[PDB]
Amino acid sequence: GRDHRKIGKQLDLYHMQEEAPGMVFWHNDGWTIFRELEVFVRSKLKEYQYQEVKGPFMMDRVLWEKTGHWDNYKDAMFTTSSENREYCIKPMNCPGHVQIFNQGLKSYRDLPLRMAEFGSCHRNEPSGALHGLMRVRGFTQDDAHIFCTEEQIRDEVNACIRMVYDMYSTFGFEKIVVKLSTRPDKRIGSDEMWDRAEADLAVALEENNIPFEYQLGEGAFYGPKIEFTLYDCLDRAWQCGTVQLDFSLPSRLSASYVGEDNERKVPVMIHRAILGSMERFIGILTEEFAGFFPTWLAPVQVVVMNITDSQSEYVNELTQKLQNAGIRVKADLRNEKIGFKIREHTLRRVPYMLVCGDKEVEAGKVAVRTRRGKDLGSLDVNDVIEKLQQEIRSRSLQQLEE
Amino acid sequence: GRDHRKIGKQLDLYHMQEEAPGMVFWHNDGWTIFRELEVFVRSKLKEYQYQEVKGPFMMDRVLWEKTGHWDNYKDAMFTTSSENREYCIKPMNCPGHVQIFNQGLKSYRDLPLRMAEFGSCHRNEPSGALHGLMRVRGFTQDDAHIFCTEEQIRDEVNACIRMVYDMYSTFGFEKIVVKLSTRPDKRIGSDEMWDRAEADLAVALEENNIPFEYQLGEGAFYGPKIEFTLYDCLDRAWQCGTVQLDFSLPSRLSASYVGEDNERKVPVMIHRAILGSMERFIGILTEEFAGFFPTWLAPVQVVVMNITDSQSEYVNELTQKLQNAGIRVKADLRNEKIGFKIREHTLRRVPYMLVCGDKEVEAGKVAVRTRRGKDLGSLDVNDVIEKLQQEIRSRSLQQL
Ligand SMILES: C[C@@H](O)[C@H](N)C(=O)NC/C=C/Cn1cnc2cc(Cl)c(Cl)cc2c1=O
Ligand SMILES: C[C@@H](O)[C@H](N)C(=O)NC/C=C/Cn1cnc2cc(Cl)c(Cl)cc2c1=O
Ligand SMILES: [Zn+2]
Ligand SMILES: [Zn+2]
Repeated sequence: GRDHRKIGKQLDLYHMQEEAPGMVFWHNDGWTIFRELEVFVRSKLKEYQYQEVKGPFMMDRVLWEKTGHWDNYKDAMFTTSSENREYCIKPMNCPGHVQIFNQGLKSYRDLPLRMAEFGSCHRNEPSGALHGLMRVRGFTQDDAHIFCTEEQIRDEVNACIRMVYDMYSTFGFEKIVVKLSTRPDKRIGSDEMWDRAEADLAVALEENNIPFEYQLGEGAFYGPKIEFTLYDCLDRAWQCGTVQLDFSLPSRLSASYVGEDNERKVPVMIHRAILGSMERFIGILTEEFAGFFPTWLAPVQVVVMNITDSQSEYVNELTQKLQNAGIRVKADLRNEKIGFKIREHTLRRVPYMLVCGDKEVEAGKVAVRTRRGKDLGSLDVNDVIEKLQQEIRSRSLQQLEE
Repeated sequence: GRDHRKIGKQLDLYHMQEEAPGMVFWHNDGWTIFRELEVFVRSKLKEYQYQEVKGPFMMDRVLWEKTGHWDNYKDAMFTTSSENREYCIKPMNCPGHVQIFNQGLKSYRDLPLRMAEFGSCHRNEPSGALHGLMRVRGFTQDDAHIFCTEEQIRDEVNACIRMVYDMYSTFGFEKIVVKLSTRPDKRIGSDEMWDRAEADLAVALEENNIPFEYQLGEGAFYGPKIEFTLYDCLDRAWQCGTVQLDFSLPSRLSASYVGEDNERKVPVMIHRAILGSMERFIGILTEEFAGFFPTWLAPVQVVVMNITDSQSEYVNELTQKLQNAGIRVKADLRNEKIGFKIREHTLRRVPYMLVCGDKEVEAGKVAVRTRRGKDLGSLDVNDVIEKLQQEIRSRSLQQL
């Protein structure tokens, strides 16, 4: 099946209740998936030279009123009060990043400054419109903001595009639809600015040999955007990625830097998220893989199991070796038949089941079965461990052969 | 001068702002410290056999009223509304952990069930009382809840005590004061429940030769507790650790399991946090070390630097090797005097400074100096990486 709500219950990943609508309770195994996704995103953040920060959950309404989103989005925002002051719970991470940017004098030498965050966002969405991990009130955005010059825009958008396709390919998503939203009727800035900004987005797509289409007049008042729609194995469309140019917010929040000519200048801001919601993405992945998460993401990667009582100590040593090797491993030493053990952990979607009979113990080997029902044979212990490690390190979609 | 505020500005760790009172903006380098501390706690969670979960930011006021905290703490709650329903932003993670516990049938064979979370908590406390990272509104608790039988309590308190002392030791905190809070006047349970509960805490401490003082009548209505206070290098007291028994919240939130005699039993809950608050602990550590974070915690562990342009490629190759070994490393190829470079990174409190002259390139070596002003001379490059790797992975307090 491919129902994330069904699979999430079956594999004990998460649940949701009426007491907290649209907000996920991550169980151990789901939180393990979440944390590995974070680790993966972080490796891309380091690769693409992003800083990672953390901003507070709430900020004064007075500050949010200055952003120029208040009039359009006030209904979708949670608020809470303290000592005659009203605070918004953050629906976005951008203003918080500007605050960090505003600490200390910034120079042209500091640009481009790429500031990322796994940002916990809350949006007061209608309860009737909520649906599992897909449509949620509380979520974690794989967010970042690039502060750069006008001249630097193309190269930074280019880097964002690459990062998008790079990340989607890891999960097996090759069919990507790209849409470029152009100038709306109500907008800020000159027409010549919009020409350059739109052109920067289009040229950046062309340089990566990406065909796209327009979304005419669908851009925000503060700049144009690119949206990336991935397609799952059922050919269903999921809009996840976004790259949004912004010639408004930095000026609104008093962001500036010292240029090369020694003059004060306002930086351009690029908003981008690739996965979108980490929660929604996990939901998509769950259905894409039908719960058969690639080994690097699997809550339990390996179960080591004995055929009879005879191999219990061998199982313990091999389990410890896998533990030392960094693998998420469990020993199944229960007084149960080998078929019963295999069926259970197959249903739990454990990538590998390492079976130990007499002939395995005697040879210093292990019999490797996959959750797809494949028998890869009896293999040397050290050799299996190094192959498992390589499958995990490279985040491979495929299991071992034989 | 060991002010965490000052050191936080100097090393670009964090700042705070009037628009968000008592809530931290973690900058790159400060967030790196935080994440390493998180990784350290996770290693202990694994060692001590804890699950890790994440609960939602807010829940219904109806649920929070059932916990029995509402009359005592309603003024300290942050509340927000949606569709004519009031939601509390969470001050604690316990009720959310019960919600997870209540999914699926539990038995005695599942106990003890230890459920940990890095829980983002908010408490609406007087803004005037706030100061730095020590007194905040928004914080991250190294929280956990142990669901167990009455017979399992004593063993689980033992493991909690061991976890406390183990973790404090890692940071060099050996002077620990312990206080056991006994039954208050306003309490639930028979006197006999409290005799057993207080004895469970007392004996656990007695068997570990930990001396403690009683705190008469300062216990919760739902059970007694142990609090752990550490002392920094200036001999200031920091109450950080807590172990709190609870014979109330599980019943109140409809928690149960199938016992060994085939009947519904309400589990005992143990609350425990060790560091207390991640933000405050980082505050304490920053002051304890005066910015000289042990290498495993340091935002930037190594800076590799040249004398002239001649050695640039060797520095970059050496930098790449250090990065592959899992070390937070930065290259410094600037046209500046060696005394200038070494000073800047000594001021930034970078543990190690790797200097590469012509002698070092030709010989396949590197000249190592510490921020403490110790010249270790020209050493073999592989030998250095291994010793740095060991220092980081063992989380040593001392340098070479
Ligand atoms: C990529 C990221 O940096 C960017 N801010 C982002 O979230 N883009 C995706 C969609 C952005 C569109 N959107 C959606 N809902 C919102 C709700 C509130 Cl209450 C506010 Cl104040 C703003 C928005 C908003 O702008
Ligand atoms: C160890 C951990 O699980 C435990 N909850 C904990 O935080 N212990 C420290 C003491 C915690 C005591 N305390 C403090 N402030 C609170 C504010 C609110 Cl709004 C509410 Cl509803 C409850 C409390 C509360 O009970
Ligand atoms: Zn943004
Ligand atoms: Zn608690």
